[PDB]
Amino acid sequence: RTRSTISTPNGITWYYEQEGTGPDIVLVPDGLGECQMFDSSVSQIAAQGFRVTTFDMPGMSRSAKAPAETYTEVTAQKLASYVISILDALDIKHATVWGCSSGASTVVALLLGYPDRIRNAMCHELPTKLLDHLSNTAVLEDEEISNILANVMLNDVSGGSEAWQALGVEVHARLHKNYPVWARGYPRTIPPSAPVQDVEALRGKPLDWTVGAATPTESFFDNIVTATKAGVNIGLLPGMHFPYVSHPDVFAKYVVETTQKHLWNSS
Amino acid sequence: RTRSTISTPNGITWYYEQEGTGPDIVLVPDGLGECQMFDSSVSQIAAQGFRVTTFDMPGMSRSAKAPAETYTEVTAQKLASYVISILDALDIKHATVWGCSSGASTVVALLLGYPDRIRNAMCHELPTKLLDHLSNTAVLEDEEISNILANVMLNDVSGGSEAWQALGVEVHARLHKNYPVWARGYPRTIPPSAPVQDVEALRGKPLDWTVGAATPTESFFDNIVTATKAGVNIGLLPGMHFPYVSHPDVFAKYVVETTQKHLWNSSS
Ligand SMILES: C[C@H](O)CCCC(=O)CCC/C=C/c1cc(O)cc(O)c1
Ligand SMILES: C[C@H](O)CCCC(=O)CCC/C=C/c1cc(O)cc(O)c1
Ligand SMILES: [K+]
Ligand SMILES: [K+]
Repeated sequence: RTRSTISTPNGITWYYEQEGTGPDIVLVPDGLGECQMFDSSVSQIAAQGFRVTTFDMPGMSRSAKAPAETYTEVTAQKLASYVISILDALDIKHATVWGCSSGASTVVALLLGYPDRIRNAMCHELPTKLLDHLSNTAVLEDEEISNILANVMLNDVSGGSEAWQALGVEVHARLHKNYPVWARGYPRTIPPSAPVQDVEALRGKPLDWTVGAATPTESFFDNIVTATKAGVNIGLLPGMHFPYVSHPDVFAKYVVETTQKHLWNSS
Repeated sequence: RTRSTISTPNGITWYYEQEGTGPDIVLVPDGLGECQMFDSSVSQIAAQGFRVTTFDMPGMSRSAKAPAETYTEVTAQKLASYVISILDALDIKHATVWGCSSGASTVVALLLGYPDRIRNAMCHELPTKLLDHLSNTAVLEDEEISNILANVMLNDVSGGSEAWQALGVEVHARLHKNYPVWARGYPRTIPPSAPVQDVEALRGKPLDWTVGAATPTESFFDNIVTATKAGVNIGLLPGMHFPYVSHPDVFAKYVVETTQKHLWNSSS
């Protein structure tokens, strides 16, 4: 595993990790922007003959050396531009991409906006609705935001509290600092930027969409409807909002099999 | 509120309830076949200018006096034929219908099989998949089945433990007896009979489909996909499998508004 940094001319110094050789698979974090959540799966995926790349997102965790623009008023289109910048820097010309949440919005924006660069995209639980209870955290003090959201992650949406806690004290210390950054920059601007307003733009595209099997139906009901309308492959992964944490082996298998399917089709 | 019994020539003695005057709305129970679950909503719906009818299902609760065929090897099509028989007996010629679970399969079968009789159908959480863990209860002892399924209903699918328990001792005592009947009669044969395999048959039909907002996505994922493919209205109610228990006021409003929508469209 390569663990290093790279600077892009939009002012971001990225923390990234890379393992393996072969076709590129890129794992984009959820809004919390913490790529240690992929640690187990990166090795499993790479071992199947892929070069796997992941990174902390701008302003989050180890990628905190970034201009304010990159972690405030954040949109799917901004995030897509940033991911393209690090792919450019790492000379990754053509990639399979995974993303959950704001990461899901990001990878659909990547597929639509940069089609030459993207072999196929896997999106999981893509937020398309403003949620006032999340947006309202943006005006609270840092410590209260961190306490509220850490509890939401642990008890409401992790999909496996034991696995969530087992990320470890170091990860949760980074997450502690990320929660206010995410709260201020993401929930008010990410959902209206969802690149799924044009259903016909999705039709025929190499997109595989998932929702957590244990997620309450109302949370991403709209994903299932939109995917079905567009004829896009839609299915379930075990757990909820973080399958790469709750069920890393199932997650890795899904990423490998889906990438293999598209390598067969493209040939 | 009328609370009475009526016998149909297929050998079923039904317990039924009826309240109100106006266009007919019929509330078909879920698999447990217990119509006291509709009690609050029946009055709320009737008060908006409807005649509301409901009943215990054959072999269940107060409708237990029925031939074995009516509660064994049960299918949506069998249940639809039984519901038509009591509607005939009550001189209900044209009705809006609601049903959840096996009741959902039943009302879709009613809409497709007896279109002249059905104004519109509301289906909630329609089972299309065999679940071995439910099917396997059928070989256990009666008391074992009742204990297991009472717990499943409360903790897994009620959508509201306080409201579920508040149904009270009389209701739960009836459910206790129904669980083995349901277990032996329903889970092995109801899901294959689901009348939603032919998507094009659903298209354009006066059908409104719901799933519980709190229900785990995997449970009725297939409903959302199927409804969307058929262009059928699909949405959510609060709670899980029993919105008429967990959220009776929201349930009643949904039934009233949906029926009103179709009464408007029908005149158009
Ligand atoms: C891990 C995730 O990316 C960030 C933590 C928030 C969370 O998990 C809540 C459940 C999923 C909601 C995502 C979401 C919801 C919104 O309304 C706006 C938005 O920008 C993202
Ligand atoms: C209230 C319900 O009608 C009867 C109790 C079972 C239950 O609630 C479990 C959750 C919903 C499943 C319905 C279902 C599932 C099957 O595999 C087969 C079947 O015939 C019905
Ligand atoms: K696993
Ligand atoms: K209510």
